[PDB]
Formats: sequence, C-alpha cells, structure tokens
Amino acid sequence: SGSDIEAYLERIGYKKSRNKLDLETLTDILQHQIRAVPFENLNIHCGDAMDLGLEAIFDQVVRRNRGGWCLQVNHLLYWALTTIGFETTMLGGYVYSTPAKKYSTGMIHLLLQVTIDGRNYIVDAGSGRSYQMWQPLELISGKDQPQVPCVFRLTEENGFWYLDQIRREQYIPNEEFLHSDLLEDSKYRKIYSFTLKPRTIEDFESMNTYLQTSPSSVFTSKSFCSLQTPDGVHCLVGFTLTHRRFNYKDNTDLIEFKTLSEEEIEKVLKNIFNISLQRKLVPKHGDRFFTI
Ligand code: NA
Repeated sequence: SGSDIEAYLERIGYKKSRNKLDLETLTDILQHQIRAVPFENLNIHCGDAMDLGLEAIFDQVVRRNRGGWCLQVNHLLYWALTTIGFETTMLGGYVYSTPAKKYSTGMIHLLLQVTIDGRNYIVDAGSGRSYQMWQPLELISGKDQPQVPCVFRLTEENGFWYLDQIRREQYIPNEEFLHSDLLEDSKYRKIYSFTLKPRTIEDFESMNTYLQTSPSSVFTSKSFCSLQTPDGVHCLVGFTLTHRRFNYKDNTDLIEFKTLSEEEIEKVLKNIFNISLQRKLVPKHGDRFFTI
C-alpha cells in the first residue's frame, strides 16, 4: 500500500493480520515493537535532540531504524494502536528511585491505556531493561500478573496506580560486576506510579526539554540502549554491555556483563540493536540511578 501504518508494521516485523482488535493482537503488536524498537537515549550523547513530535519520531524510528525514550516510543505506539483501531488514552507517570526512596517529583513517564470490549489495560513499550512488560497489564488492583520478565502487580490507592514487580534471583557469572550501580539487588521493585487522567503530548513538553538538559536527569548522566529478545533483554549502559536471559534455570535470571572498547560499540550497536548513529557517540556512565 505504501501507507504509514504499513511502514510502521514493517519496521517492527509484524506480518500478521490486524483486523481483530483483541487482547491477542494488542499483545502481539506490543511484543513486536519491544523486540524491534530500542529504548534508548543515544541522541543526547551524540549532541542531538530528543524530538517530541510524531513526524520526527516516525522518521527516526520507522525510516532510520532508531529507538527512543518513553516520550518517543510510546507516542509512536499510541499513534499505531489508534490508527489500527484500538481505544487508546495517553497517561502520565512518576518513576521510582531507590536512592530517593520515592517517585519522581515530575511527570517523566508516558504510558498508554487501551480498553477492549469491557476490560482496561495499560500498555508501555518504553520502560526497557528488565522493567519492560511483555503483555498488556489489566487494571485490577492487587492482582498478580505473571509474565516472562517477572510477575507484575498494579495497585490502586487514592486515585493513583502503582506498578510493581516481583523479580527472580540473579546469576551474574562475571563477578567483576557484582558491585555495579546497574544491579537491582531486591526481588521486590517499585517501577512507577500514574493516574488515569487523559493526557496530550503537550503535557510532556517541559519535561522533554528538561530531561535532555538537566545535570540532574538520568538521561544526561548515562547513555543507554535496550532491546527485548524472545527470551531476555540486551542493554548497553555506557561501555557496559549486558544480556539477561529470563528464567534460565530454577527461578533465576542469568545476566552476562562485558566491557566494550570505544571501537567495539559501533559494531555492537548495529549487530545487537540495529542502531546506526548519525554522529559519534560519546558513551557515558555517570552516577545517576539507572538499573538494568
Ligand atoms: Na485515543
């Protein structure tokens, strides 16, 4: 056809039918996107902007085979799902920080609601690492929702929703990384909180700018890119390449770590992530909180 929706589906390798607007189809699209479109911020670390507009995001993701951060990849996913015919809403959320022992002061997370024939879900392709849902989560307070990455749980209290996870044990064969700031040691992790108040993309613009410029922003502190695989997740942070295999053995995830040279990053970006940059990346591994 040459249509934009068909271009997007080609980008994510989705070759199936999209005529049934059901949970199976929604899940399949989510899965294809998270296995194709990385969660990344490498433009920041190449001296370029993180654009918020859909035309620019569609070009960079669909035509230039890039990914983006949540404000980008969920904006695109929102457009695609809506175009396909799903009943969609943009939502805003607040990300948990272990060191801060609280959720972000500002609304730094874009996620989606999809309503299908009497059930309500959240859908998010922009958490990445081992925080990334592989299926839509039903909006049912307190219910365990087991998935390949982990068991997720949504809880409602006083008009706020709280997304948490119960994580597996971790096997780290390269013990030179045991003390890495990248590792979440607890099996219980708060991910983010949000409300069901409908948003527009305009609501995220002030944060879109500030997250690119503030020395306080994790996004200026660490350069990263993440992509889900059929059984795990690849994530590069700074010069540190990781690969997690979910539930490799006995309720345990395996996490491989390797240090890359500057010269090795370009080939990894292409071969593992299908990322080809426009300019030279300056990899960074600053001190701000970001676990894999
Ligand atoms: Na909508």
